Amino acid sequence: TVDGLATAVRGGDRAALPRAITLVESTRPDHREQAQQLLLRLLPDSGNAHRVGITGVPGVGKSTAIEALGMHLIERGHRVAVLAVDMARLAVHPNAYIRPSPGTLGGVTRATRETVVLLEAAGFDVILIETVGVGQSEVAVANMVDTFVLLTLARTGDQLQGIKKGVLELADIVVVNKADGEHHKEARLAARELSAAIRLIYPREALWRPPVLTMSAVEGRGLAELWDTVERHRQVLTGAGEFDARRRDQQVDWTWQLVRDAVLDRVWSNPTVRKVRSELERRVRAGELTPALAAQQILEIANLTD
Amino acid sequence: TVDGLATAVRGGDRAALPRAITLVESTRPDHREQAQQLLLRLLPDSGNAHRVGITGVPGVGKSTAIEALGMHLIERGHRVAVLAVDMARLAVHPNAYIRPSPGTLGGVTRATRETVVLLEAAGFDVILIETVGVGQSEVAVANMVDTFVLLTLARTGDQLQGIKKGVLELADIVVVNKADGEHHKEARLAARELSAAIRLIYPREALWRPPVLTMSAVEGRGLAELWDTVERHRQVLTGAGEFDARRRDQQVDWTWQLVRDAVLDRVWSNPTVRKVRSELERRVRAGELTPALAAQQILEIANLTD
Ligand SMILES: Nc1nc2c(ncn2[C@@H]2O[C@H](COP(=O)(O)OP(=O)(O)O)[C@@H](O)[C@H]2O)c(=O)[nH]1
Ligand SMILES: Nc1nc2c(ncn2[C@@H]2O[C@H](COP(=O)(O)OP(=O)(O)O)[C@@H](O)[C@H]2O)c(=O)[nH]1
Repeated sequence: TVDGLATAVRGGDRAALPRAITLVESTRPDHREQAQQLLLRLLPDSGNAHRVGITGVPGVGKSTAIEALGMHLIERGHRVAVLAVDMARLAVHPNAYIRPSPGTLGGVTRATRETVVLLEAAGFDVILIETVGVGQSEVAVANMVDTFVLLTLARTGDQLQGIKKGVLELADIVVVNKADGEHHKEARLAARELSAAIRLIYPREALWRPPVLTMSAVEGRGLAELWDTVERHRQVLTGAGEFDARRRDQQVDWTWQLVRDAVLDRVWSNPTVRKVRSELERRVRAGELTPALAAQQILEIANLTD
Repeated sequence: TVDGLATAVRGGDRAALPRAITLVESTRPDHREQAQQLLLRLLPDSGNAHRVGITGVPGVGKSTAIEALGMHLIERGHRVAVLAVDMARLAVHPNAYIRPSPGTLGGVTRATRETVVLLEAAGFDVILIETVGVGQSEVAVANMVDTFVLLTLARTGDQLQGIKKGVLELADIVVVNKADGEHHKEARLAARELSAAIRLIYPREALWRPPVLTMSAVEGRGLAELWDTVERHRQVLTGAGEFDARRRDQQVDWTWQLVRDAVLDRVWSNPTVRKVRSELERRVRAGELTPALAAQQILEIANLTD
């Protein structure tokens, strides 16, 4: 039973956890309902953790950094979980848990958010959530974590190559990675350039202006200082009452997103609407039909076949 | 009749236009339906214009710049309309039309977008759309124009004071205003700093990297060069086939936004949902209820009272 599973999860049973996550990842209407009851039971045991999101372009070094950070943390007495929303030395360790990405963005987002509750209830005190680069995936992850970390390249004038614009402003901390080999001095200059842009984007910020750090994830340099900064972010926000405020706001926002997706899905997933979408859009693109009149036809058609 | 009004608008009757806009601004269900028929008739006569959005903080100088730009353009044979989404020398002129902002953002957005169609049909070839600073108002205006212009302050390290973060990335052109009095050299340095950040945000952009210009709207300096740059934006995008692409994409996006707002409004505007919102949100904030379970209760309650 749900009541049994909850007891085994919070008591720390290593076999219960993956079964609980499996229940949460299921989109069968029977499973969703018990999942919701299980999460209700475990919600009071959650929240005692720091949730950190980590993003950056393919090949910037996210997996290398996460592995090195995960070991740094395990050696300091933390229990560390890694999730991906789309590391062999780490996976070995009993105080780590690593899980691959679970359909749509809404769906992977929901499954990830619910899995966080389970991990925290199971005693994990650090949750690292990696993007797979792009969807609206960066925003989704930023909205479920306490501290969002952007990794960039350590090259003057080229740090943000390949990043979706607007992602810089999501970051609580920015890191220039691969500050090694022929790019030690270059990395400092590249960090100073990003710092200059961050001062322009946050010119009179008084609580937290995102720091720009350098790192060599492959040589294991800069991970400790990155975590020191993640802790300082939490301390600063907590002293201002904003750490809890951010979480409460994210939960209310997610509630309304669930309401939105439920009501919009009826229209979007409607086979007949899917059939006529192309032609209705073509008519709009060609100025043969107004957006308002095309919207009305979409709604009428959904309603006739719902 | 709608058929009569359309003939008078496209034939250039100055009395028909404000009546047509009045019909469009009405949210009475009878008016909305004729408005839609009128827009359908005039849609083929629209599109022959450059739509420019203009944003920046209160007091940066938007109204001063728009007045000076509007006169620059009128003197060059254009017919210029000014709309606001929330100038005495300009209002005097027969080849200008100025209209104050029309409920919600969705509502003002819809009325503004429809009014654009009417103005273009009436022979206006430049449409300037001013924000009133913030809502999600900047995004709304950027999504209905061809060229989005951000005005900022001409002070080194303080150009973006008061701007919602993420707004910089909406801009097709950035202008440092008030490059006058004691800030002539400072303005050049402030422009160079923004240019440096723009290079970092757009490091390998090949089609259009947003230029940063200086201006003194109050002394009438820099308006001509601002318009020269707006024309160059259109020429560059047109040569790449992106000018028409942007418009078609905005229209399809607006269509789906209308569908979204129709379906979400049923829930949001429901009196009973409004009544229980506070307590449901409090329960979510306190960890007494899951987002998914709160969403379900919101949907059930809407459905019971719909
Ligand atoms: N020079 C250098 N290479 C790195 C660093 N971190 C990762 N790499 C290399 O970059 C490649 C991609 O790294 P990976 O961690 O898989 O990047 P990911 O795609 O972001 O997860 C691999 O060859 C890594 O060895 C670093 O700090 N310096
Ligand atoms: N020094 C200087 N003042 C300006 C300039 N443009 C506008 N102003 C002044 O700034 C104040 C606000 O200008 P206004 O155009 O109303 O700004 P708005 O709120 O953005 O529409 C007024 O006192 C203007 O005279 C400029 O280029 N230089």
